[PDB]
Amino acid sequence: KVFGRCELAAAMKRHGLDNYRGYSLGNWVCAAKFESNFNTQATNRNTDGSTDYGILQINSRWWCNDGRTPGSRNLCNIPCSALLSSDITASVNCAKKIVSDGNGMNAWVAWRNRCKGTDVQAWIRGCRL
Ligand code: NA
Repeated sequence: KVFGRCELAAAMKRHGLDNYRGYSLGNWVCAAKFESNFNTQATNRNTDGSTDYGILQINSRWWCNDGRTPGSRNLCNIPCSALLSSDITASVNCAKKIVSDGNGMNAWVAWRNRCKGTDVQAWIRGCRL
C-alpha cells in the first residue's frame, strides 16, 4: 500500500508515534517519505546481505527474520514480511523499539540525511489531525 502523506500521518499518530522519544510526527512522516516513498511494500538490499523492509525500512540484521541474513537478530520477534503489510501496526511497534535502541532516529539514514535539522512540521501541514 502506498499511503498518502496525511493518511500516513493520521495512522502514525493513532499508533502513538507523535512525540515518541521526543520525535514530533513530522519527523516520522519525513522519514517514511525518504526511506520508502510511503510504500509499505518497499524492500532494499544492504551490502552486508541484510535487507530493509517496509514503510520505515527496518533492517533484518537486527529487527526481523527474513531467513537469509545469517547470524542476525530478530529483536522485534517478527518475520520481515510482516513489515510489508498494509497494516502498519508491526512497523510502528518495531520502530518504537528501534528509536529506543540508543541512537534515536539516527537509525534511519534517510531521516538523518534528509529530515534531521529541517522544518519537519511541513510534512504534516494541511493535515486534519
Ligand atoms: Na534477522
